[PDB]
Amino acid sequence: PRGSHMPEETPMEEEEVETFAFQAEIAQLMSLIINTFYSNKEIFLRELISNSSDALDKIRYESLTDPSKLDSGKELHINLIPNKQDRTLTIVDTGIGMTKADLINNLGTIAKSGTKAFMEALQAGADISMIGQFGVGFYSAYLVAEKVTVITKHNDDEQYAWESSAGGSFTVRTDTGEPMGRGTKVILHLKEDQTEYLEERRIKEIVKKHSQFIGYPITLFVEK
Ligand SMILES: Nc1ncnc2c1ncn2[C@@H]1O[C@H](COP(=O)(O)CP(=O)(O)OP(=O)(O)O)[C@@H](O)[C@H]1O
Ligand SMILES: [Mg+2]
Repeated sequence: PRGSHMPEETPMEEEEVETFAFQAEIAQLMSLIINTFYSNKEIFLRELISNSSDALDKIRYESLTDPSKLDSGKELHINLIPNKQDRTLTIVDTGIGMTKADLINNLGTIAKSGTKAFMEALQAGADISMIGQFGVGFYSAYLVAEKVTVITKHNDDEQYAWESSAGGSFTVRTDTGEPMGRGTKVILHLKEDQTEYLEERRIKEIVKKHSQFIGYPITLFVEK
């Protein structure tokens, strides 16, 4: 016989993980990117927004051939979410997303034919901006980020998280966070001295400077 139970008186989820070694020259690039000073680091955002733009082109075309592909969401766009509390900058798109095998192949495991050429150009003093011509622009994220997590959902697979703090390895895991529906979320965990990339004025400045010709709307979400 009880009139009142207190809160302290009232199941284990199981996530599968896989750990991968970066391709040798990818790992060398990452070290070079992380451990060398570059001015002009702001170009990281151009590279990530170009990737979103490419993934949005892909879904726009796939869906011409099959309206069914936009069942996972019709709106084609990019959102930028700085968070000063946890020091993350999140780039979200509703492009094609990546399958599990896409993450494993495209972000780290397969050799890229421009990496050796990029590393020589950089050691000769090329601006890191040149990274966009060498097919390795994703890694520019590590100019400003100590860790990068990629959350992604493709129509043909489940939701996956890829994550890396560099140092030769990344992980891919099944993700049961907030469901995405379709697209990719790049979550940059900013290095302590790179917090300017959480300011609304700086974000507007660099989109205006470098991402003026993007054929999808970009919205900035600013916490009050
Ligand atoms: N937002 C995103 N959505 C979907 N896939 C993405 C993505 N960001 C990155 N990727 C995947 O990661 C791959 C590698 O990206 P990058 O390092 O920028 C070279 P790229 O953009 O493919 O080269 P390119 O500029 O020569 O065309 C892309 O090709 C894509 O498969
Ligand atoms: Mg790219």
